[PDB]
Amino acid sequence: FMVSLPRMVYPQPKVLTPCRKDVLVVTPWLAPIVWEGTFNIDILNEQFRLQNTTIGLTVFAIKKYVAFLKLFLETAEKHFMVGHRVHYYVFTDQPAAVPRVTLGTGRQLSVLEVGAYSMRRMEMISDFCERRFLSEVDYLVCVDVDMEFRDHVGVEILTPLFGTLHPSFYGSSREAFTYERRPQSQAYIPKDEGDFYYMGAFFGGSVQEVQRLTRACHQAMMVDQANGIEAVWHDESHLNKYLLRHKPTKVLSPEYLWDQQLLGWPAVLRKLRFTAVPK
Amino acid sequence: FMVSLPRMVYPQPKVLTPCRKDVLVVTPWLAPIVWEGTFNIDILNEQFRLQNTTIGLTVFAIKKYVAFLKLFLETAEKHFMVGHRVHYYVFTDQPAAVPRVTLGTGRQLSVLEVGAYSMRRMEMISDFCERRFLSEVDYLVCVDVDMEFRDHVGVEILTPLFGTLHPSFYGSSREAFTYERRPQSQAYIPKDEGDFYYMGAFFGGSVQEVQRLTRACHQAMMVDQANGIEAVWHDESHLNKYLLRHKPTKVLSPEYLWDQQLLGWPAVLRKLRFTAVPK
Ligand SMILES: O=c1ccn([C@@H]2O[C@H](COP(=O)(O)OP(=O)(O)O[C@H]3O[C@H](CO)[C@@H](O)[C@H](O)[C@H]3O)[C@@H](O)[C@H]2O)c(=O)[nH]1
Ligand SMILES: O=c1ccn([C@@H]2O[C@H](COP(=O)(O)OP(=O)(O)O[C@H]3O[C@H](CO)[C@@H](O)[C@H](O)[C@H]3O)[C@@H](O)[C@H]2O)c(=O)[nH]1
Ligand SMILES: [Mn+2]
Ligand SMILES: [Mn+2]
Repeated sequence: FMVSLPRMVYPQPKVLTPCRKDVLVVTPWLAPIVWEGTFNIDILNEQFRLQNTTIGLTVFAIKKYVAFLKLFLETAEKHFMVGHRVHYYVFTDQPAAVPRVTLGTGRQLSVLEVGAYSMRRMEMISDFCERRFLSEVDYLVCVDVDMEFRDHVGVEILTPLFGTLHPSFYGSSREAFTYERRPQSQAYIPKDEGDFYYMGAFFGGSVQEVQRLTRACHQAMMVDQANGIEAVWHDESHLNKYLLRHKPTKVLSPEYLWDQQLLGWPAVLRKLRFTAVPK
Repeated sequence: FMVSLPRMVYPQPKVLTPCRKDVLVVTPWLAPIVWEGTFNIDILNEQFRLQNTTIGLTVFAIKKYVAFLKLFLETAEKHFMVGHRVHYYVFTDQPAAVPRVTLGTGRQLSVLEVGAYSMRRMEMISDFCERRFLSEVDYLVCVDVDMEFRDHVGVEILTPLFGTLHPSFYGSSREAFTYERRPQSQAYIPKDEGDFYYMGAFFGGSVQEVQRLTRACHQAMMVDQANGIEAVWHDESHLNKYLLRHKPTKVLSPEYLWDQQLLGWPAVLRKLRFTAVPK
């Protein structure tokens, strides 16, 4: 049950004025594509706070990648779901190397140890952590660690299932997408199929939908392994196959996954929110 | 659980090409605004058929308005949810005056008799028919009868909660909206609030959300009656108050509720789907 919003004063949306004329802001299956200027964060914050929403964030820091945690977490504290309940789940082979990061109120961090080792992340999120997540959070956000938050990443992303447009391919035609092209792989997508090329570095949704996605990808990856084939971009290839056949209910623009060193700051990006760190 | 979509061949959505540049296609709370050119109906039909979706349509034909049923129903057969399961619920004081309309396969019609008499419709939909609808349909669409379908009205509208932009006010600023302006009414909206002016003639959603809306509006109307006040536009005033405080998850453009005699055929309308009949 959703309680009433309070009175709010904000600019009237005008039907004969688009928010953005330079970009596609809705997919052909009526999922919003999230760009700056398409959302009033005050309305969304109200909606999600009234439901006491808890967001889980998963991040893996195995071997040398523990070095990325300090900046990742400190910048998440500045920019990720501020004002909402957040539970970080840090998966690592070196619990002692997790930096002690000071958290805002209503935010917690759990260190989950994994064995020293694509397959792990999908497997961990689905198989081992299924019951944990269902009991503890409403939404799960699953990201790469070699990243930093530079600007707002908030409840505008939340939805049953989302993927993020890969920053190198948002202007590409589908035949150029680096999907798995061998019919022998479960991740196979022919050249006349595909909506978008989604990056494996940032996906999420409700706990139920994320567990469905990660279970399906893990099962498909096991089939490929049994058949002696490894998809060209590993987990990302399977994620793309899944999101082709199970359309996401929001799509995040490349504001949410950018590499400024590689790609600069094009006119179409009003904000660079979550960005690659040198590695 | 949602099964996989089959392989489909359709045009690739292009991120740097908007579907429509002349209109707002998403609200500030990230609800799609449904216009022609924003949706691929083949994808949506697949999604909804894979769930074996059943759509209920409610229509009231009391006193002289039974005359509108023949055209309403015959044109619904041509244009409304064709290929999907449909259950019409015709509420009338004259069951014998309901025309015998030939239905396509997978479509049924129930005649519900009501006593000879705003309050009735919200009351009937919520109070009397609650259990019926929950058992029989997935979505409810609630419309006026003095109307005809001229073009496709399909599963693109389906969502937990929708309203429809009133055709006379989609270009108006909020201070001009004919909301109830007396603070003594439950339907009161001050001049600095409001997103859109929604028409009472076409709303819907999941059965649960429609029952919530109609219950809330009926309760608010009873409060007003007890206080000796009748909102300026009756049920429509209350519907507007509800949708201000409970944001719809889709908004239908005025393609879905048009009066051509009054308003012609402006450039912004590529299709006139559901239109007023002279009365
Ligand atoms: O030794 C390692 C290697 C990887 N990781 C984790 O795995 C993530 C992915 O590896 P990374 O080296 O960041 O791969 P990238 O080349 O930056 O990213 C590509 O490969 C990833 C893994 O397949 C996908 O998530 C991305 O979408 C795709 O762009 C890292 O961020 C870490 O969270 C570790 O923890 N330790
Ligand atoms: O004697 C009547 C009068 C009304 N109705 C039903 O009620 C509906 C609404 O009445 P109508 O005469 O169509 O009102 P309109 O002036 O066309 O519509 C305005 O009033 C309606 C009722 O308040 C709202 O649904 C609309 O949004 C608003 O534009 C009709 O279509 C019928 O379904 C009857 O069945 N018999
Ligand atoms: Mn990375
Ligand atoms: Mn009418």
